[PDB]
Amino acid sequence: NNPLFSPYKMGKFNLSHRVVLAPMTRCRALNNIPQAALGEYYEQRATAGGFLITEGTMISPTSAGFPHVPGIFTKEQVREWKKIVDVVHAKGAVIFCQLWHVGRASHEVYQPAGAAPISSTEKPISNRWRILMPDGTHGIYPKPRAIGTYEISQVVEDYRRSALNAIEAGFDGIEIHGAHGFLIDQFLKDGINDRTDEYGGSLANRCKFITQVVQAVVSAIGADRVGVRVSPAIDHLDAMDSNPLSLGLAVVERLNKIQLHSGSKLAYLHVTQPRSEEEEARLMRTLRNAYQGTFICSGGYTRELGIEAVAQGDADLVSYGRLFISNPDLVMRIKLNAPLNKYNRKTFYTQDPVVGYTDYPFL
Ligand SMILES: Cc1cc2nc3c(=O)[nH]c(=O)nc-3n(C[C@H](O)[C@H](O)[C@H](O)COP(=O)(O)O)c2cc1C
Ligand SMILES: COCCOC(=O)/C(=N\O)C(C)=O
Repeated sequence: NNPLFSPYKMGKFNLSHRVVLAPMTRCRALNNIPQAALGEYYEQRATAGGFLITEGTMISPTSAGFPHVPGIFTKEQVREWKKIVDVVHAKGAVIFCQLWHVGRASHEVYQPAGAAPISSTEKPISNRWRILMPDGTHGIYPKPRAIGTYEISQVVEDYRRSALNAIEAGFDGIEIHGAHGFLIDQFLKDGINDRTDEYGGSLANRCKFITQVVQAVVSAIGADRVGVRVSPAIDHLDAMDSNPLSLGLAVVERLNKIQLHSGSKLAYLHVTQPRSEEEEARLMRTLRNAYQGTFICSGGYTRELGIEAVAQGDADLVSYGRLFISNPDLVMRIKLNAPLNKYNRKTFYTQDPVVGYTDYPFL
């Protein structure tokens, strides 16, 4: 028996298998409005009782750092998302909307009035990283504006309102993007967070922002409709921590406490790992062992590694990114151990509604 096809109860959601669509920015949501193409794309990948997580979705006009990423902060965005959610639900899938603020990982071209991006810090991402521009070239990350605690509470309210909007659009839940060097990770990581106020310094202070974001969306829509994604050991966009395991465990501690205080469990904790392998595996297993709830692992998984993760108790669910780009029927291919299609990096972030998006073939 393939352990990826044993059913799993993710809170109130009965999943038929453990293969999850990882959240992936694809830049087809032209001018930040969800498009019919997104409906075709997610419908292609939906399975009865399968769990899907959307591309990162803007919570406010200042939250974007990629072209043509969808928002969920306007009524028009909610209206267009509803159409996509309806077609996904008609295939029997569960779908969560990932709420995403990029913080300092942006550019004047993505900001209203060309304003500076916001962050925990005034320090820019270093020169070894470059941002994809709307014309397909790569540009320099600018200096961000470090926000005060009043503005922090406004961003928290943006997460809260976007979570309510996601439920209005029919989403089963939301995922907080707290990974990969974006805004929340810019508070978590001591390689970024140089604050001297109550949001910087100690582990507890660096965890304050993610705790307040999660608390706000839990209060708005319920813990069982909230998943949280973090990546303590991934240093994307200069997001290094001096002790990734300690940071990860501090986050897990706060999530366990939110659950006790709310009297209910989160939908899940979702952790991406970098790709020795043994040290990374032990870090992941330690986070899983410490967290009181459902654990989704992600990052470089294959059919074999996903089977092993569930069989060994290292994870409850396994999310796949790049192979799901090029294999719309990845779930069926994993079930049959069928050959997988190659994915084309060149069309990860282009705008065509078909080419490199919905034209990868089925079996
Ligand atoms: C094109 C692309 C877009 C991605 N966009 C997001 C995103 O919007 N939010 C997020 O949390 N992770 C994003 N990721 C990371 C994936 O969710 C996932 O963790 C990674 O692809 C898993 O590794 P795998 O591709 O080997 O399966 C993206 C990855 C790719 C390749
Ligand atoms: C492909 O990069 C691996 C980690 O994923 C990211 O950093 C990400 N979003 O989290 C985007 C939009 O790419």
